[PDB]
Amino acid sequence: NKLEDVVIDRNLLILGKILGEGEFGSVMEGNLKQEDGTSLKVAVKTMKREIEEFLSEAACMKDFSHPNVIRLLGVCIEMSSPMVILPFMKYGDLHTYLLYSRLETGPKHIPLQTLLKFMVDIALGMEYLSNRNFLHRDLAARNCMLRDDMTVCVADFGLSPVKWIAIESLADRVYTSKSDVWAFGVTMWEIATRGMTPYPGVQNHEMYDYLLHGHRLKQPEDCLDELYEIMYSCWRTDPLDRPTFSVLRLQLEKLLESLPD
Ligand SMILES: CC(C)n1cnc2/c(=N/c3cccc(Cl)c3)nc(NCCO)[nH]c21
Repeated sequence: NKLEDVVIDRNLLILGKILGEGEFGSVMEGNLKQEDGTSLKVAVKTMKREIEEFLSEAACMKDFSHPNVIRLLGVCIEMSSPMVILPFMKYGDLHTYLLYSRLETGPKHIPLQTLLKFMVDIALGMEYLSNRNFLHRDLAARNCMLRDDMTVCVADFGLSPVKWIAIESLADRVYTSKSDVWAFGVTMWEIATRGMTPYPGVQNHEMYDYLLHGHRLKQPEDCLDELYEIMYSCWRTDPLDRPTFSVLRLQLEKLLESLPD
């Protein structure tokens, strides 16, 4: 009964062209009409019956307030005869941006300093979420968006991927914010490599055993050992040994300082 204001009136909302389709749902561009009278550019995620439970998640998420975490604006429901509403991000997802940057006509070559900023942002977003005791469960560069001012924020959290999952979750189904810390390490690598799929040579079905024998992602070509140490700490076998997001965040910030201007 309480979280019912999270719901937005379907006619306040107008949908446009499709921006992508995964097996789950489809993401669309649209316009949301506001209190102002003004309209705001939004992105609309669709998915597919004990449903109340889902609504509470959106209610929770709506409470999130951090510049490095996306703000869910509300939800719509077209009656089964459910769509989440998020601010539109014109620069798109971080993964596709890294790839574009390796091409002419696309964004200039991202220098090291900017690659670190990217990671700091995500570290910060995850710091905040880890404090709220919120478990992400799908962190990857494809799920990090670029703001109009080139800030990175975290998106797609939860909503009900093998190469991003930590050993213990792969094995026992267990998942804690340390498992997210594992995903973050993989994400960092994605950025260091400017969009390589993790574990080249290793097929998905081999992943668990490849990790079980203590094998990790390899160090990228011209990567500082410091940066590599940091990402590697994210994948220590015991979750307890892995650093926390606030421990990580500060390491990246101090490293960024260490680099020339
Ligand atoms: C659902 C949330 C996270 N969201 C918010 N904005 C976007 C988004 N924006 C853009 C921006 C530039 C080009 C395109 Cl195709 C989509 N794209 C996507 N996805 C399309 C490519 O990954 N998702 C977006």
